[PDB]
Amino acid sequence: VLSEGEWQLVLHVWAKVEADVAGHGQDILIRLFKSHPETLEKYDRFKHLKTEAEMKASEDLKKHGVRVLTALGAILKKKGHHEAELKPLAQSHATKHKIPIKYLEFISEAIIHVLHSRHPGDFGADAQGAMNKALELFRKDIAAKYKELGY
Ligand code: HEM
Repeated sequence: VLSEGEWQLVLHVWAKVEADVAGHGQDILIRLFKSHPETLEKYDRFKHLKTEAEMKASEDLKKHGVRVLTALGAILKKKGHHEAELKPLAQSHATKHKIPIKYLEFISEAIIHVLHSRHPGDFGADAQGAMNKALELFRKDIAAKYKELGY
């Protein structure tokens, strides 16, 4: 569980992401694709992009990153009480996009990577631990929803 204090560490650094949602989204997606090229291959809409220059030039990829971080921001602001936000996400990702649960672990690592790179002053050991726990709770609730939907 996170304490209220730990939720504040999470929402404090998230307010730094919210200063530049689009730029953070691009850095996280590019990090994910570089770390785990199987993830890009699974994105029919984006799999054409072959290089980092092409990825940073894609307005579609940029708008997608904004959707992702907007949805995740709304989830984190619920401080674990995200059942309602998770339902449509689990539904689309299990049954429509067919995203393997492991990919949610990979994007969590990519989020930690970018937060650390851009906000080290707001991402000390306690803030890193709090964000890891918040994303782990998210991933595990999605995993349980995946299984409930038969995926
Ligand atoms: C924090 C984790 C995630 C959040 C909050 C998130 C959120 C979203 C949202 C809000 C959309 C548009 C609405 C919808 O279809 O549900 C979406 C679409 C999609 N997402 Fe995720 N998502 C994440 C994890 C992933 C991962 C790990 C991948 C890697 C393949 C992924 C790829 C998919 C794809 C392929 C679409 C459709 C994009 C398109 O072609 O328009 N997402 N996501």
